Amino acid sequence: AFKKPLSVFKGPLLHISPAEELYFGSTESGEKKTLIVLTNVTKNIVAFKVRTTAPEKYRVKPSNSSCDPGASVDIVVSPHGGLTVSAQDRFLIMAAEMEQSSGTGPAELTQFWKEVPRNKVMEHRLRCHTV
Repeated sequence: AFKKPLSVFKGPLLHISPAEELYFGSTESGEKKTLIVLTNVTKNIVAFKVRTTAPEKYRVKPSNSSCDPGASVDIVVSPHGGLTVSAQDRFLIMAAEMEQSSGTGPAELTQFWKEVPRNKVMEHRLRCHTV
């Protein structure tokens, strides 16, 4: 509920917190987690996907979804039990703006990503800080 304050990267479609570096903290059960917050600063829905250099290592929720105009979405990232964060581990936020009144169900998002020209796709990288 209460979270550490985060820096901000201002992209054209999204503001992203933190701006560049992900720090992990412990939960009540001792598990390590970090938070990414995306804020859609456009007038239309923005579709987004989260990718990583270590796809077997992290739970990422949500990772393929959409953000409403003016709204924020929390993305929770945590290494699987027994795995430890490396400074080599990076995340990629990919995002693109949809049309007015676009649907955002899974099939609709899949079709959108097939159509969107690469030049319209915003990308921003984040890097893990060791624990």
